[PDB]
Amino acid sequence: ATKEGRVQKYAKERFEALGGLVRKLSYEGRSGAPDLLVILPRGVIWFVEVKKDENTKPDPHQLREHERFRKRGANVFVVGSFKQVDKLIEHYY
Amino acid sequence: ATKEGRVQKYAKERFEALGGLVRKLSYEGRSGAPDLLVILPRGVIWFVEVKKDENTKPDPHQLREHERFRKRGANVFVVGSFKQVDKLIEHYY
Repeated sequence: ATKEGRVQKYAKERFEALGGLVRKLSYEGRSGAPDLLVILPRGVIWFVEVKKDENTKPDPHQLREHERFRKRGANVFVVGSFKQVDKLIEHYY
Repeated sequence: ATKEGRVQKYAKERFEALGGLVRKLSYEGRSGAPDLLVILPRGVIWFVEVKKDENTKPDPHQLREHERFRKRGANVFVVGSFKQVDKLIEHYY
């Protein structure tokens, strides 16, 4: 697809293999929502932003939105390659 | 505003008074997302659907989506009056 699209599809497949529900998120009347909402068993909720490669940072409005979430304790992760998806699961799940 | 709009605004204000971040949610290319994502301190995540009155049930696609979330342990609540917002906070927070 697109590079970003391929990483997103892999992530979706890995999370669904763990029993997770994956949704593509957007906000009504606001930008900056994380690309994926991931609902994993036992009430684990992850918000995952997907980028095209490991050197691509999220844009400024995205970064401020991730920090608003994390200040309150929410799980927000950024991945930009298949390896990063694999490390996220290994280390955080 | 609309009845549903007034309850939604009250809910937003009550959650923001607890330190919460409130967002109006939508999905890309899918319907049925809960009306509100609420991120409360200490990583508490609530999805809240708001209706115009206490007798209005969510539509069928919404109900199936709430159950997909709750099967995995997520917090999904439906409120349709100011009193229900108040009871939700009293009982669940």
